[PDB]
Amino acid sequence: AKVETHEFTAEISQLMSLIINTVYSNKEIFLRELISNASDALDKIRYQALSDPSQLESEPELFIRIIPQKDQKVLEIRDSGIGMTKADLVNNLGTIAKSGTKSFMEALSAGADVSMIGQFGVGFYSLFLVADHVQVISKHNDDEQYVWESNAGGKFTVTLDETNERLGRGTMLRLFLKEDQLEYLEEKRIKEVVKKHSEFVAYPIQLVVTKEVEK
Ligand SMILES: Nc1nc2sc(CNC3CCN(C[C@](O)(Cn4cncn4)c4ccc(F)cc4F)CC3)cc2n(-c2ccc3c(c2)N(c2ccccc2)CCO3)c1=O
Ligand SMILES: [Mg+2]
Repeated sequence: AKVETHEFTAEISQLMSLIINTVYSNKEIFLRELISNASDALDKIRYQALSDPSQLESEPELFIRIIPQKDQKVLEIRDSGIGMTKADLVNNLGTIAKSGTKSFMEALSAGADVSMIGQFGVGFYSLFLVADHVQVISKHNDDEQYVWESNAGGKFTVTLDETNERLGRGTMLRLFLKEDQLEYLEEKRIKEVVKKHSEFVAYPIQLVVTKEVEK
């Protein structure tokens, strides 16, 4: 029930500051990056399930689900992948993310397109193109459901999840959209971006749409 605060490594907080402030034109590549991460997490549970089919019982369906929350100015990207333990959420640091972050920043200084972020293994942080803060809700088969939270600053929190829907297994990113990036709540826009950048995905990409029942 305690909110644990942790500090990012310097290189991660440097990267998040660059991304949250960039005026880069093609911000829609965030969604490709998060879909790719979701797909990778799904691949990992599928791989475990091949030897042990009981690892799927926590959530039998393998999906990616996009949930616009228009009233909250939130976009949720959910997967039923392997998920992250509390120790996985606290271990964003001492990771390959450290190696990805410094060389990507150097590449950006040399003129690399921001869309190359995924090639450096740090495409998660592309969410700061469109969002000023994020909650990462995750449930691994070996642990309880936890919430990781960040505002692109130096600090993050990890809290035992007593407030969100149960994932069963997997991860949900809750993006708190910037006031100029509310186009990513619209069905038409999300469909366009998925179709353009995420044609080759092995799992269903489900879009959750809320419409008024009319006369
Ligand atoms: N939707 C998603 N769902 C999943 S689920 C998953 C599991 N990740 C674990 C990582 C540790 N692995 C252990 C391994 O390292 C694998 N290994 C083996 N040999 C080389 N490596 C290892 C090491 C030693 C060993 F003895 C055994 C091992 F298995 C297991 C999978 C990660 C993940 N993200 C994700 C994608 C990209 C990211 C982040 C999260 N970030 C991030 C963001 C916020 C909080 C924490 C983190 C920040 C950077 O980018 C998703 O977005
Ligand atoms: Mg296990």
